[PDB]
Amino acid sequence: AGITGTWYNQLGSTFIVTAGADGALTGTYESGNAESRYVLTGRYDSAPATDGSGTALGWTVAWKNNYRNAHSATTWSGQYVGGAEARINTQWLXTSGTTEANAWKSTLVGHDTFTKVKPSA
Amino acid sequence: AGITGTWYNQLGSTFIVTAGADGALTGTYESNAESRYVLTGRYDSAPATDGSGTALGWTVAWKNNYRNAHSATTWSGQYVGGAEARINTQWLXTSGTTEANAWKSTLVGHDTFTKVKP
Amino acid sequence: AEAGITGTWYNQLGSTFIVTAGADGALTGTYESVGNAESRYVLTGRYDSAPATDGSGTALGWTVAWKNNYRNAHSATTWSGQYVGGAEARINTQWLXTSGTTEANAWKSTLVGHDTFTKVKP
Amino acid sequence: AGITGTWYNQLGSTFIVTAGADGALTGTYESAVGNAESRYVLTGRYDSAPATDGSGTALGWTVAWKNNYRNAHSATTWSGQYVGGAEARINTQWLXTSGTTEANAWKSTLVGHDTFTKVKPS
Repeated sequence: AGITGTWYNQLGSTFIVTAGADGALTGTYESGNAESRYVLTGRYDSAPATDGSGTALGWTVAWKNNYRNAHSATTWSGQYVGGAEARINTQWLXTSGTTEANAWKSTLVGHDTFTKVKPSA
Repeated sequence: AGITGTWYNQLGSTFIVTAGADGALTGTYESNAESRYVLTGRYDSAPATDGSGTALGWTVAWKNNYRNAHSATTWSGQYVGGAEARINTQWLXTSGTTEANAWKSTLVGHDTFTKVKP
Repeated sequence: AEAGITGTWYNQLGSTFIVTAGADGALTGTYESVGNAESRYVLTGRYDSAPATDGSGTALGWTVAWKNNYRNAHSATTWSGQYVGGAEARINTQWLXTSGTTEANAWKSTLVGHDTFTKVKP
Repeated sequence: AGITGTWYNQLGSTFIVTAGADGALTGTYESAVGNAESRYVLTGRYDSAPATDGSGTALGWTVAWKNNYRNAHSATTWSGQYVGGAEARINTQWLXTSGTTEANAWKSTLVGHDTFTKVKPS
């Protein structure tokens, strides 16, 4: 509950997601041209605690579509926090395909927060 | 592609995955049915053939019909083919927390998977 | 030349740290969760003392081991980040906290997160 | 021995460290990869009174990648623990942040993991 919808991060990328009754996340991630749209899939806790805790979840986008392939994939891990203004707070890992000699620089890390409203600025 | 099949991490877990032609990863992660969980993810279905690995990632939410830890792990990494084939990953586990505890919500670590047991 | 880093920084959760940025690249100071002694710990780290002039941030990092004369949590946090100058100067960081664990519990030894520090006590 | 000594990671970097009585780590880091040549200063902290229940010893340190030869405008922190034994090891995860503009801040930080032994691998 509450997860399905369109979400926007602080840099205005758009995460359109559906949360299925089974725990599945499915949808699209973009930033508005078709060439910038990618499939996403993930999982979320479909029976969260009832004590005030958020709902754990995660998803992946591989950065290949019909138009572009960056040979890389990002995973977001986080929790949905419901209520007045719902947010999803995440930290993410992007791994690029590398040779073994370059594997030490394969993975970037950062954090994104998503709300159902587009950001200002 | 080389990803579909059974993989083992270095600490007794088994990752059973099918890599679909559409770039999907689907499968299960275990350890016994009480210890088994659905996973889903995505991978680069057209990687480079220049010696670079194949990027990928997937998620397990730690709920099944028996147990629920109210947490989810994501793995981000690359498959490296060859005679000693491996999937090398870094992972983040986020637990559901209150706002006050959100600073201790996420563990980070790494896992290497191989096609034969440890 | 002024690095702009020396002084008192606050995150959005209470915590305060007081740092000196030495001419040799050193960061030295204290980190405190209110300001009582039992909440104060030694900080040490390093920063780039000749950053780029193209508008990029100044890379830096520091460590606090969570032991003082009063308490010992058997853990240490590192913050890795960059200072961004201006009227609203900020240090944006990602941090890792590692707790000492047995080998069996080593998978749950390290937490990760992010914090942003400003010069304005919130 | 303990933490003080010369350690090597899996990629052949050399970490020369002294663990002081007061919890200080000091020494030099020499990296086999990246925009890096010769030694760089490191400083950090460690738990100088660890648990006696078989846990490892929490520690962390930072290198800013500027020395008299090269400046990569970046810094790495390592957070981890020392695990004594027959083959003593320091297991860490690390974050490198590069100075970036605001537009590029999303790609400022790499993450990885290093394990160090007192014996050098090939």
